[PDB]
Parts: sequence; C-alpha cells; structure tokens
Amino acid sequence: SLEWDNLGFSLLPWIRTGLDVMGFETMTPVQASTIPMLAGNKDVVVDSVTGSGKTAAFVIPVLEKVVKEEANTSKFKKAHFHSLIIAPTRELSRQIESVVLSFLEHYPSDLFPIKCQLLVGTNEATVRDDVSNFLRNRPQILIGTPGRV
RNA sequence: UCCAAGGUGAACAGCCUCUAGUUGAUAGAAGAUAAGGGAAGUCGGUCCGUAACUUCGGGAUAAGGAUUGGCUCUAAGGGUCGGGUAG
Repeated sequence: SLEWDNLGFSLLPWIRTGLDVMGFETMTPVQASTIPMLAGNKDVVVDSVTGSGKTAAFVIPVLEKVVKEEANTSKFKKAHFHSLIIAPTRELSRQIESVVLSFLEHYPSDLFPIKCQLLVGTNEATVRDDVSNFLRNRPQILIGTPGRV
C-alpha cells in the first residue's frame, strides 16, 4: 500500500506531522518493511540502495522506542542514555544528527523534551566538554563515530 | 641409626685427590707367551671435511647501509599567542 495511515502500529501524531511537513509523499519499501519490525522486538539487517529513505527508516523507530519505553519522562535517570547511533565518518554522523533534529523540530512542548548529542572527534570540544553538557542537557539519543563515542 | 668435597669418566661403575685419619699385621737372608699342524686329546672341546639451522628480552607499524619520506576511515597527540585598508 505504501501509506502511512495503514501501518501496523499507528505512528505517533508528532512523528506523522514531521513526516507530512517533510513530505516524501509516501513511505518507501525500506521504511515500509523496516519500521514495523525494528519497533516490534526484532533486530534488523537492512541492505538497500543509496538515498532510499534509510535514514528515516532507522530514525522513526528510534523515536518510537524512546517514547514507548518512557525515556522522555522525569523517571529517567541522569548520566544515562537510551539509543546509540554509529557511523564510520564524522560527516555522516553529523548528517544523521541533522535528520534527527529535523524530525524533532515538530516535537510538542509542555512535555519532557527529547534531545540528541553528537560525539565526533573535534578540535573545538574535548571529551570532558562532551561529558559536561551530556550531564547538563540529559539527552536520550547519542550519535557519533566509533573513536569519540 | 645420623652427616657426606672436587675432578675424570663424558655409560650406575671404576680411577685420582682436598679436609680428616692411618703406616696396623714377628723380622732378616736366600697368569702370560710360543714355529708347523688345528680336537689328531678325552667317555664326552666417541673421533677428521661439509652445510643449513639454532637462545633470551625489547620492540608494533614495509625495509634496516641507504636518497626514509610509507595507505583509507576512526578518541587524545604539551601550553599559549598572533590577521588587512579607510573614516
């Protein structure tokens, strides 16, 4: 069908709003076959061509799992995180973080926020600055390259 | 019943010596080989000449007499400072 409305688990309204504002006009086969299972107690091994909605295909289930496991609540502890994302290069991880930020643009207010932090090797921030703002801001998503993470 | 040196042997062994003990035992004099035959007998016969190898650590980074510079991505690689022309 490739329609967002007739998916198995009825995606969250703000994720749907973000998708509609971004568009895509539909859901790709990768996003149609991965999102229902990656949020449904199944590990996922996905091979797909470049630029086929893969990034959103693994970003939407991440946010769904974050909301599902009550990660965006006062009960969540300090110095803890929920989800990790790893990429082999710094630019790819920064691009993934930009996609996540674009999705979280339409996150509603009046609720405990969901944030992300990028951990890449940079000359503008030591690892101790990363630890300091991780403690202060308390994100639930970490995105970075293997060395700095 | 206790203690127990060294060197050769380079096969327990045997041989020689260091420390330590002996000179004790009546005294003096004056098995091996074989020519020829070969059981005819009797009851009974380790060291000289080659070649490859070969021990311990530390080392990382393709080498180690030469002109050393040596892959892609990926935490850190001592600290600090410093940017023009005009009003």
